Amino acid sequence: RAVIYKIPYNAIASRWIIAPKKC
Repeated sequence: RAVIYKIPYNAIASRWIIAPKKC
């Protein structure tokens, strides 16, 4: 879990970009 910095960044990247997961 994460109390701090719990912002849905992936939610924006999902629509903003259409590519497979990467690390």
